[PDB]
Amino acid sequence: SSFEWFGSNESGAEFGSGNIPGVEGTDYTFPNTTAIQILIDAGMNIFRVPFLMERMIPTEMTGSLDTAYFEGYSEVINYITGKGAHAVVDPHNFGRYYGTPISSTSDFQTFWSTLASQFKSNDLVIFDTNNEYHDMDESVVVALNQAAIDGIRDAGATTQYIFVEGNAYSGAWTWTTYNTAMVNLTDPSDLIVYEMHQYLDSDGSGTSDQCVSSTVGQERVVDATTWLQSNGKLGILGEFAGGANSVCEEAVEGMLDYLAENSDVWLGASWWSAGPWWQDYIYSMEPPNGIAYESYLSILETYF
Ligand SMILES: *[C@@H]1O[C@H](CO)[C@@H](O[C@@H]2O[C@H](CO)[C@@H](O)[C@H](O)[C@H]2NC(C)=O)[C@H](O)[C@H]1NC(C)=O
Ligand SMILES: OC[C@H]1O[C@@H](O[C@H]2[C@H](O)[C@@H](O)[C@H](O)O[C@@H]2CO)[C@H](O)[C@@H](O)[C@@H]1O
Ligand SMILES: OC[C@H]1O[C@@H](O[C@H]2[C@H](O)[C@@H](O)[C@H](O)O[C@@H]2CO)[C@H](O)[C@@H](O)[C@@H]1O
Repeated sequence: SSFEWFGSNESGAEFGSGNIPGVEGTDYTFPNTTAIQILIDAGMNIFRVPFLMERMIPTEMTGSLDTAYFEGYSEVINYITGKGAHAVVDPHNFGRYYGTPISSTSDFQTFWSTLASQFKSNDLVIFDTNNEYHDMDESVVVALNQAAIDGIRDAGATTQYIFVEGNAYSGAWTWTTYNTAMVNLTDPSDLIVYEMHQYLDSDGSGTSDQCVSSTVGQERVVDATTWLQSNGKLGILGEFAGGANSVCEEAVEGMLDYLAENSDVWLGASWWSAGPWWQDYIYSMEPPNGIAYESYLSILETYF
């Protein structure tokens, strides 16, 4: 009841990015609908599913779908929506295609029309333009988000929310520093949500189980919250995590507390990450015994 959406990322289909196309069961896998079902049972209602653009539409952004990869991916998506939860389709590509930064709004628009055409009637799907643009020109990033919106709506997918992401890994703490221009995005359906990510280790990389302090999360979302409220925009924390210790748990709690106090603009949050190949990853939300499952799931359920 704190937020409209609260759930988790479901990783695996984006693994082994060095091997394109790669081999299912070896370089990558698709998420496990049984574990997902466990998390739905815990009360989560949104699941973000990363995938690789190059595996979904090989060779050129304007090309055809890879039927095998698309069918494995859409099985998970349609499992999530068939249970009533929102499913975020996430090209997990950092603004790049075969390593080169994306610089064609028309090719990107075509990619998004091809992809969104396959989910056009599913009002539980959420489209994510791209995961964590970075080290690119801001005008190109804004232009690519606009082109993604254009392709999604032109394909007849007009009822779905679209999660836009900014430059600088779409970090919340740096949002007003690099991504103010993102205010100028439009959508014929008026369903734009600004997705930001926030980790609590010193550099915000989310690669350590140690946080800066028990208060760093809230501190790192203040300015983004003010920006959302000032410009009449909506936001979602598409990625966040903390280590299995008291300081990190208090910092996550304080951050989520601040967001819930500002739920007029903050539509929810999604933990990074669940999925079947994480093993003892420091942030694993995957049942039955991921580190974050055991240390954090009960904490997150308090916001459900
Ligand atoms: C997908 O997730 C399910 C649920 O966690 C896995 O099933 C468990 O598998 C273990 C194997 O030792 C069984 O002992 C448990 O009883 C199962 N739990 C439940 C609740 O079903 C399943 O193995 C996973 N599949 C893949 C491909 O990883
Ligand atoms: O952990 C092994 C696994 O890592 C995958 O990359 C991870 C990365 O380790 C993590 O720091 C980041 O948050 O997520 C990415 C995947 O989204 C890698 O793709 C796999 O090949 C590897 O097995
Ligand atoms: O936000 C997760 C993201 O972190 C990336 O590291 C960034 C960091 O986010 C940013 O605050 C800092 O200024 O730059 C570093 C890069 O050196 C990381 O590269 C990603 O894998 C990760 O998804």
